[PDB]
Amino acid sequence: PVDVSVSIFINKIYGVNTLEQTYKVDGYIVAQWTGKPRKTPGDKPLIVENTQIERWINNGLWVPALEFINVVGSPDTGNKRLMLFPDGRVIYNARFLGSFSNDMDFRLFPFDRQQFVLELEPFSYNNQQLRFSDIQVYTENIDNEEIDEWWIRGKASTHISDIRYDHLSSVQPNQNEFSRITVRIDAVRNPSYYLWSFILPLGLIIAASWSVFWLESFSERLQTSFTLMLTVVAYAFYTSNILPRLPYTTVIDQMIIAGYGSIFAAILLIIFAHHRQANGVEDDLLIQRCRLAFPLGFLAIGCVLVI
Amino acid sequence: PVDVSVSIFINKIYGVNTLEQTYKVDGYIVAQWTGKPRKTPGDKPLIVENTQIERWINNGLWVPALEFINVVGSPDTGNKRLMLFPDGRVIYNARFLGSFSNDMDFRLFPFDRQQFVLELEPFSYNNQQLRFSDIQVYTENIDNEEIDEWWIRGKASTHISDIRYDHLSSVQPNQNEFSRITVRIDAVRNPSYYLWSFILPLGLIIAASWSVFWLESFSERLQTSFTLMLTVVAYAFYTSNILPRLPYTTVIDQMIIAGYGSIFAAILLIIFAHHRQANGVEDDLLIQRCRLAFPLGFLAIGCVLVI
Amino acid sequence: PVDVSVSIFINKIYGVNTLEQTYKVDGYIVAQWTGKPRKTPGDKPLIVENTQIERWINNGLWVPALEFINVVGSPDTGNKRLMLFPDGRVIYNARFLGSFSNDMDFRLFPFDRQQFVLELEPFSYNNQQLRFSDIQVYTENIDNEEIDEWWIRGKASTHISDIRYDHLSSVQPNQNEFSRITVRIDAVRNPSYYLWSFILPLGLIIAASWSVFWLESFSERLQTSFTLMLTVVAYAFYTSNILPRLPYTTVIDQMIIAGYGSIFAAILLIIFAHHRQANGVEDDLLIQRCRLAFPLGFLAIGCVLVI
Amino acid sequence: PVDVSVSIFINKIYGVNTLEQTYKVDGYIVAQWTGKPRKTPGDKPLIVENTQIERWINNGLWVPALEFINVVGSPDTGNKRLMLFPDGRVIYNARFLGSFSNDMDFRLFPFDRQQFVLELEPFSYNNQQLRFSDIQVYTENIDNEEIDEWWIRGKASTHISDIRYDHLSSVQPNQNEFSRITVRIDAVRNPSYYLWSFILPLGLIIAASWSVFWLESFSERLQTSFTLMLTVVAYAFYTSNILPRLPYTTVIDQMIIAGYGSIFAAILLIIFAHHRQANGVEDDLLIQRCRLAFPLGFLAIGCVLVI
Amino acid sequence: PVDVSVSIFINKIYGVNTLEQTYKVDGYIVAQWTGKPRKTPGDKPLIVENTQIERWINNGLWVPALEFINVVGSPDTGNKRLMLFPDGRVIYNARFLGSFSNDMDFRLFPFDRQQFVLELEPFSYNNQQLRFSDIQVYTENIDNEEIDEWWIRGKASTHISDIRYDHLSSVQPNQNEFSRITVRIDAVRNPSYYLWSFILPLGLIIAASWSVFWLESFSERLQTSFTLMLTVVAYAFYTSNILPRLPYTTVIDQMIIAGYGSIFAAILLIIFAHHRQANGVEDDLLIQRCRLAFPLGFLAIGCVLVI
Ligand SMILES: CCCCCCCC/C=C/CCCCCCCC(=O)O[C@H](COC(=O)CCCCCCCCCCCCCCC)COP(=O)(O)OC[C@@H](O)CO
Ligand SMILES: CCCCCCCC/C=C/CCCCCCCC(=O)O[C@H](COC(=O)CCCCCCCCCCCCCCC)COP(=O)(O)OC[C@@H](O)CO
Ligand SMILES: CCCCCCCC/C=C/CCCCCCCC(=O)O[C@H](COC(=O)CCCCCCCCCCCCCCC)COP(=O)(O)OC[C@@H](O)CO
Ligand SMILES: CCCCCCCC/C=C/CCCCCCCC(=O)O[C@H](COC(=O)CCCCCCCCCCCCCCC)COP(=O)(O)OC[C@@H](O)CO
Ligand SMILES: CCCCCCCC/C=C/CCCCCCCC(=O)O[C@H](COC(=O)CCCCCCCCCCCCCCC)COP(=O)(O)OC[C@@H](O)CO
Repeated sequence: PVDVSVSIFINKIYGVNTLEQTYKVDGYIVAQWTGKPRKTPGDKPLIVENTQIERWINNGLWVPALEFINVVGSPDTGNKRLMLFPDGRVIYNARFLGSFSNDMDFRLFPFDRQQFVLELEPFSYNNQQLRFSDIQVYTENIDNEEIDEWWIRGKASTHISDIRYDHLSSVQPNQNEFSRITVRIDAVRNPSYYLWSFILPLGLIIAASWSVFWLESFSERLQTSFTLMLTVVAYAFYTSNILPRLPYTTVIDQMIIAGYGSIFAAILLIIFAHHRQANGVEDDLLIQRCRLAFPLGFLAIGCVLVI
Repeated sequence: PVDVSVSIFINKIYGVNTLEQTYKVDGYIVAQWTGKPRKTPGDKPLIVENTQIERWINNGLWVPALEFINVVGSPDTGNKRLMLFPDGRVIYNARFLGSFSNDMDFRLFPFDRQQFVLELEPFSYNNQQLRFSDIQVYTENIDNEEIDEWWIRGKASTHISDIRYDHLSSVQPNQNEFSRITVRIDAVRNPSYYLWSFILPLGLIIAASWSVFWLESFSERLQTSFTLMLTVVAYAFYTSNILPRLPYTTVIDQMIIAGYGSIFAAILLIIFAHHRQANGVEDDLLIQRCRLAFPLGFLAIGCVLVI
Repeated sequence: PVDVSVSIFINKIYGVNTLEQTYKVDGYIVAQWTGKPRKTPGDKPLIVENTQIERWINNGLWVPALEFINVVGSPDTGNKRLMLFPDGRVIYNARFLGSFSNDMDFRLFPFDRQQFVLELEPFSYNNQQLRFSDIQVYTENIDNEEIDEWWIRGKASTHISDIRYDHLSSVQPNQNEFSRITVRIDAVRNPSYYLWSFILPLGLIIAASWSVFWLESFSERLQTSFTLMLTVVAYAFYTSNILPRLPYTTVIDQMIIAGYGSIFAAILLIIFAHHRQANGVEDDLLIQRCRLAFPLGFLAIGCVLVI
Repeated sequence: PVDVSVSIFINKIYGVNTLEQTYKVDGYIVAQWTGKPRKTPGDKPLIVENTQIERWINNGLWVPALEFINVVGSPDTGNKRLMLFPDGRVIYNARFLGSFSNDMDFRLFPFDRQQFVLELEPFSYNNQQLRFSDIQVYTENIDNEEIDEWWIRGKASTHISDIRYDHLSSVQPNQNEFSRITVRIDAVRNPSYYLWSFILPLGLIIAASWSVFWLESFSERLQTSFTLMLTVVAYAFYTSNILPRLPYTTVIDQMIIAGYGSIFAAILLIIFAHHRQANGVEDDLLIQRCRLAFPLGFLAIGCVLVI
Repeated sequence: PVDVSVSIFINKIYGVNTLEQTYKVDGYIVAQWTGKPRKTPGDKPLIVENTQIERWINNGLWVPALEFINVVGSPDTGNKRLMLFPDGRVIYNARFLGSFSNDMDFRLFPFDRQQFVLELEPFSYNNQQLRFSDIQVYTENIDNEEIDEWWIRGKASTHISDIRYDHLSSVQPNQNEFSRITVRIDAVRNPSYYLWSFILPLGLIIAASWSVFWLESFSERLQTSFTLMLTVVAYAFYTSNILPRLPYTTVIDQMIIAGYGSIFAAILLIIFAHHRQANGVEDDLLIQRCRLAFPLGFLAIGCVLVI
């Protein structure tokens, strides 16, 4: 098996689209192997640019096709270059733009922590014909940066493994195992914009919802409660386009559902207070003094939603 | 007829867009047949990569064109590979990305159950010239997964049939029947996000709409009813972009229309109560005690909308 | 002139985008003519697949280029095939996806009735060099179906005509007339979703707007009228993205403008009733008994907006 | 210099996107020049279709490349054709689809008046090597039509000029002047949809805002004013997506800002009336009789915003 | 090293998309170097158009590939041209459309000031094989213009530097340094549309929020405060799509958060005034005379948010 030595240079990560869990990676890939010696013009390496490589592949040069496994579409290959040396070794350099995809887990949404994965694999040659020796990843352009809201933490992890395929088992009986390269980059979401735009106003709205019990008139309490319900419905719409649509419940989601529960609890409490009159002559003191109990225990419910 | 043996490997299903009823499938297809024996370099199979196959087709190699019938556009074919054996058999491997389309029936919308269909067919050769022997489908990467809200249930069904075409009947009189492969995957929608985001708030709003009859003042009842109508109109907008636009009525749709009916029924009931005065001195007791009847029977109406 | 015999097979119509009045047609086109006899391998017809046809056109085969006149962009030609017979006749089969455009008249918008038109024409050869003999259209896959909200009614009309061009009159003096094929399919919009989503709620809102005159307090009437105006403004936004923007007035549009007129008429009537006091001691009876006149005549206005 | 005689045929103008000030033009271009005489098959002109022209350019035929200067992207060239005559003259016909751009001035927005410009220029040859003799424009398909809201008024103006370039001055010292063709089409916006959808409701809302002074209770006046402010905010959102975002102020914009000013003026006037009590015993007569002054002078302000 | 002399002509800058911080640049690039002398037809320079250059590169002409480093995608290269002179020098002219990206800092958002950067670099040749002599930038078409809201101030800065690469250090040990060209254009945002559309209405809403203390009834103050909170929530939605989502706080953002704080402060102040009764018989004078203190100090807070 011929030993290819990959080197990936990440130029920028951008376009992190949490709705579909894709992200666009731009960069360069440099593969390098050693073949039979050849005669080049002079004693110097020869550079073959894009759309000329095909004239060399037709004449019989061995250039393998490396593909990105987790790409959504096909990578927008820009320029490509092939450097041939007189001593025998070949270097294939190419520029890629891709929309890669990874399994993101938005369980802790504003305080999220994901990782961006590049998976690279030969398309045709198993590990008895092509083996990856090593990979370096030069992620120096995005070492400690803030792309839009993602801090790129630490270095980039690399790994070389062997993936066994089964749809090729009938056509390649006992040799259907392919060498694979994985590159992982840890990114932490910046929670500031959500903190001052989606959590502080919801906290103020929920506290104001608690503040309806200071009224001494029942009808005004009902109309006020419905106005607050309308405002919470406005935030129900206003948070819909932020993140995709998942079985479980995020942090902003808990605040929205807690706001709905607070509005409904206040409405039912004032209805029950209006119905609390046994003979219609008794007034209410203890159930309208929930201005200390209804907030505080609610905060404990918030603790249950946090931990 | 030459016997082709297809094998499809589904890599991921994603981008399930219910508005247009398309879905994107990414994967590999491996066709395989047997031709005349040939002399290859050594005693080993020969691999011909992408953009080299054309040099072999020009010289006279028989490679059929398989097409996907239910595709919206053209499949984004990435790499492709052709393995030729000395014993005679040929293997064509290719990678596809496609936006396929199927007839979806959103009658039970949050609790939906659809299936994703791949239909594959030769473009030029009828079943007297090309016949599909079998198909295996290796859907192991998405066996029991949750792509975004779709559980992929069970294995993948496969079928081989013969489709007879009529626009080719004048050009191919008695042989216009094409062999076809169908692949079906059963998927069940995950109803959780709609359950806690589109059904619980509508239930609370409808119950609060029932709660307007506890007021003892007519004008406040009217103004409260109009505020509730405004909130239900907000959810009328808020549910518009979820699913496409169909003649029949889904589950969230029934809740919205039931909310409109509840608001209008309450308005007409309080107007009729205000008009119920025969001489202007009589008050109302029985028609304002609908706080047990107006909810409960409405729930029975909900049963009619469920079953 | 050589006699081409076209046959079009419509596979599906979808993506009917009323904002730009385009629609996507997917299908196959089969042209067929007769040339000089030739020697094929054996006594059997010869099939030339895509990207091989060019080797036959370079050697001198006559294949005309048929274009779609009313296409927005260029048709996404998928596979194409060329069948050559020993007796002499040639058959060109191709698969197209196109975004076609037609002049749509949304005067009766929910109860609309449009037709989808395909116009096909040789690009280079006038009717002294290429003449269309006939066209069959095999629209059997969409014969009586419901694509999203369009019932496809009846069969597909076909027509063959001659279109005379003037920009080619200086370069082709007396022969600048091109044979053309037109295919028309009649489609009727399904009005159900608009009926239960855009007309019933507007009717309820307008009737509730009529219901403000039962109040006996002037200030509450004004505040109620402004709340109803806010709701009608919400539907003014909610109907904006449904259909494009036209000089005339559709059916939902009339309901929106009628709602605005009802709100303003009620406001002016209650202002005039408050000003109706000649000396400030007289009350109002007849002008507040418009609860029978203000609805009913409004319905007559609706008749004027219908017929 | 060789004399090219261009002839442009506009097929349709559509997709007029005022946000980016682009518009899509579809049509045909027919260039024509005279070269050396040649021998064609027979005594008849020879037609060379698309993807065959390259075989003639490789052998040495002179075909110039005409480009569109003001295009956003690259023109979607469909079919192209080359007619060669035995007497010597060559005719190049091509079909284009382009997204052209022009400097639009939306100062009078619903009653707008723009013009659509096509600029055509040789890419390589200056006017000492290629000169445009004349241009005809056959805009007969869109002569007096209504595309969506644009009336195409009159004929199409044409012009031939010489544009001098400076980045080519170092590489072409005294000959860097290129012949250019300009085509201008005058279009007038159809103001009807904005008239009945964005000006009549704003007029009704502003007049209703004037109508708050008829109330005799201060708190109800304040709450009514805030409800009207909420409605005007709804139209502030509802008008945002219509036209792009410009330093100056359009007609609908003036109505929105005037509505804000009316709400704030009414609020400040009722606050000042409540504070107008010198000793707390005096009531207000003259400042609450602004029901004739506050509308009328406002209309004069509208005149200032019109002229 | 061969000395290339680049000259860039910016035709238009448009599509400045602040959400992703890209901008589209359209223009021409003219590279020029000197090679060995050659024999051309006549004594005149020879022009080689697009799709003909490849026939010259195959025969052995040295044309380097210049790439744009900061491009999002691949530049839409339109026409390209190659002028070869008998004295020996070669001129490569090309037309580009690109979506370039730069690091934008929206700290002072309506009064912003960014710069647009073009970075150009050879793809294959280091500065021992290709060196940039100089660059001129002819930005005369956008010298002092207003594209949509960006004034292009002054001339265009140019710079030539050497960038050292590390992923090429293992394949090119001591020569991995590439010559680079940078072009910077200073642009200032036009703040007018935000001034009259996003700051004046927020100022009026905040001042009206201050105006709630003139009421003498507690329940009406609460309901009024909640209505104002609903309006501020409407502007919270209405400002979301203007600029991307950043850790820090812009100018409109400060106004929105200040509005929320004003609503909550007024609610807490009126609750504390209602609770201020020591025995329930005392009224409030000083804490309701904050109509001079609550605005004025708030303005000082605004100063803290400005400076
Ligand atoms: C003082 C009185 C208080 C008034 C009460 C006010 C009302 C307040 C809200 C109450 C309901 C609480 C619902 C909150 C939902 C909490 C959210 C939640 O449960 O999380 C997910 C389920 O979500 C969901 O099904 C959403 C469930 C919501 C559906 C509501 C059903 C509850 C019954 C309600 C009937 C009416 C009330 C009856 C009272 C008499 C589980 O994700 P899981 O980790 O498994 O990963 C998924 C896996 O697929 C990952 O691959
Ligand atoms: C106490 C008093 C109560 C107050 C009443 C409050 C008001 C409450 C709403 C009432 C109307 C109910 C409408 C609900 C509509 C239910 C939805 C429905 O019917 O389903 C679809 C029809 O939808 C539709 O046409 C929608 C129909 C709605 C149009 C409204 C017409 C009803 C008349 C209304 C005139 C005014 C009232 C008059 C009262 C005096 C049938 O799909 P189908 O399976 O065939 O597959 C289609 C096929 O093409 C698949 O290929
Ligand atoms: C009890 C008192 C009642 C209160 C009144 C309440 C208010 C209620 C609304 C009233 C205005 C009615 C406007 C309704 C507009 C009806 C819609 C309409 O007229 O249709 C189109 C014109 O639209 C339009 O210009 C829209 C016109 C609306 C502009 C408003 C101008 C009317 C004057 C208003 C000044 C203020 C009132 C003054 C009262 C003192 C004609 O398309 P047409 O077939 O030609 O094909 C086009 C061709 O280009 C196809 O190629
Ligand atoms: C009875 C009391 C009445 C209450 C008052 C109610 C409030 C009512 C509104 C008032 C403000 C009026 C603003 C209306 C703005 C009018 C719109 C306008 O002026 O047009 C553009 C400027 O826009 C703009 O800067 C918008 C300017 C608006 C910014 C507001 C500043 C005014 C000060 C406000 C401070 C608070 C008030 C203080 C009162 C004590 C000029 O384009 P120009 O042709 O140059 O081409 C551009 C070139 O770049 C083309 O290439
Ligand atoms: C009379 C009584 C008055 C009532 C009070 C009314 C309420 C009014 C609002 C108050 C909170 C103020 C928050 C305003 C936030 C100001 C905005 C701000 O601080 O700027 C950014 C932080 O944003 C942010 O974290 C947003 C922070 C907001 C989160 C809120 C936490 C504050 C605690 C609140 C708990 C409840 C109150 C408790 C009172 C008892 C810093 O960017 P920085 O330059 O570093 O570059 C980033 C780097 O990554 C660039 O690469």
